Amino acid sequence: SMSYTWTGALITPCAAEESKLPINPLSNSLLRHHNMVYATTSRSASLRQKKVTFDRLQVLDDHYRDVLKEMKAKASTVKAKLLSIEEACKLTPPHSAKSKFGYGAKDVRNLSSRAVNHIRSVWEDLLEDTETPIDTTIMAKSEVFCVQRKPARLIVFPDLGVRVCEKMALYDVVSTLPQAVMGSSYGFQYSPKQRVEFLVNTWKSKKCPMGFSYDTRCFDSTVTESDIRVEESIYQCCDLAPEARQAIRSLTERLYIGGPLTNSKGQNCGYRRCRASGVLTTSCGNTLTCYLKATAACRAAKLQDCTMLVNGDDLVVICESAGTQEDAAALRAFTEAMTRYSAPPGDPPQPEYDLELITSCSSNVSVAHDASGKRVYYLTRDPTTPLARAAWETARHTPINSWLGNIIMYAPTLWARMILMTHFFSILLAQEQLGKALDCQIYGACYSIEPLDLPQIIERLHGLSAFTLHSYSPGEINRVASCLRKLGVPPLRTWRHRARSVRAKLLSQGGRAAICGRYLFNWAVRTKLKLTPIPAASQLDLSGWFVAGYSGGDIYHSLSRAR
Ligand SMILES: *c1nc2ccccc2cc1Cn1c(C(=O)O)c(-c2ccc[nH]c2=O)c2cc(C)c(F)cc21
Repeated sequence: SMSYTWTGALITPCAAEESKLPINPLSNSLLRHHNMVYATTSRSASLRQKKVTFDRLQVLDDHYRDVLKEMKAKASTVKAKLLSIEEACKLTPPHSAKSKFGYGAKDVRNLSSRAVNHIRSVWEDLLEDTETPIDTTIMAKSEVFCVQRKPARLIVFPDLGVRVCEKMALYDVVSTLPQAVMGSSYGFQYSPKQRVEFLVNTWKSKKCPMGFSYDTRCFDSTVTESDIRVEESIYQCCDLAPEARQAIRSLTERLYIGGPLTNSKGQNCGYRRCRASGVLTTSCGNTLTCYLKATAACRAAKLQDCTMLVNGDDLVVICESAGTQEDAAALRAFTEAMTRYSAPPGDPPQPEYDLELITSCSSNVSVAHDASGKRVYYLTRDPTTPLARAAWETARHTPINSWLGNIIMYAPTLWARMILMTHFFSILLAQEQLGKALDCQIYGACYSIEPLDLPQIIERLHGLSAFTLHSYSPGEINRVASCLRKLGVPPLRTWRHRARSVRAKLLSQGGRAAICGRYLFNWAVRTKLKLTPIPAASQLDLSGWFVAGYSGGDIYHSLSRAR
């Protein structure tokens, strides 16, 4: 069937859309080539619509059926809880899209009578009605990139009342089932340090390793009705409350498999028969579907001793090499099997014999040295998109601060330490906002974090070595330097000067600011301060940070205030 059908009504914006980076002194201090930075808008939605619309042909075989039964046997060990309306309300982000039914995210969080009554009515409707398609809104996503343009991605999501119901029926399932089924292959259970440990150990565990990333083109569009019912068959193996079983059955047929698309103006836009990006099951469903297809395709291809690592549609496989020619042929056999399963490739996969050459989750393993000179592996990435987005977030107030999430996840990197920490600490200190909580996203869930808490967060995530790395790889330094020239970012010497300046000011303030000066900016001085374990690090409640993925799932993981 066709992934989408369209009526001809346009994908519309709900307000004026900004496509150009503003010319602003604070953003200009970070990046001078402002014309290279853009944001996608509804103006390119028709180009995306063409790319995402196609017929799917899917053929399943014994390897697919065998792997599915293995997955269901593991899912059969799970007992999932139904969340109360109150618990599900608390998981709603404060800025989540308002309902069309007279209330918004703040009313949900406050347990307002109108919000709670409506959510209850939506829940009862899921229990009683197993067929009526649930409405969804289709919007063009606003995302920032550097030139060389990408058309906007399309986001599809149901009303706020339905989103709260999805949490009640499935939040516990999507949080616990993926690890029970996929074990060590489930990417979202790892912090960045644990992910690099798993990749390095897996690589080294092979006699003669070969690895590859597999890029599925327009993955959400390749997900078929059959895939979404297979995914439901795995969820149905859980022990579930009867109302949760019915809600999952009703959501599967009424929402997850497909449904009508409405634009921001209320016009009938078309019909979806593939994965919606903005529902609670997208991350878990994509991961399960990708894992299932790839595990079966590994068997079809006769790849030896595979270890996969999956996060949504992002897949990396590390295996035992059978020789150069044999590996090349086996990878072609894998791609053919994936294509039969409706997971055709974007970039054709290539065998890699060096762990550092593999990009998975847009990141690569690199090496630096700690204060003792010992090798430390860590994950890095090309900093172009992080810097372009940091420039946009400096010029405009954005709902999510990607710069803050990038400092958290990429804290050991040369670019996050020299550029991102320096830039934002300089601005926030001048604005007396170092202690002001900001929203960021980790594995798709929203968190409210004070920048002054970064040292203990980084210590917990990455270890104290994240504050002592030096002697970065020539390849990594070259990639950063080239990026700075391309974007017009001041050279590293300028960043060191700015860092020494903000470090002095932070130390002068005492308290949490002085801890930031000591740990975050020790790289900027010769006269190193002593770095000891931070008392706050061991008390941090990081429960729920690296458990599961929630991209598009409308999840907020920070604490709810008592009433
Ligand atoms: C990686 N790749 C993905 C592809 C498709 C769907 C999901 C998915 C998830 C990842 C995991 N991952 C994320 C992320 O956004 O979930 C991040 C990340 C970066 C910056 C801010 N917040 C984040 O969560 C990752 C960082 C690193 C170093 C990873 F190895 C994996 C990450």
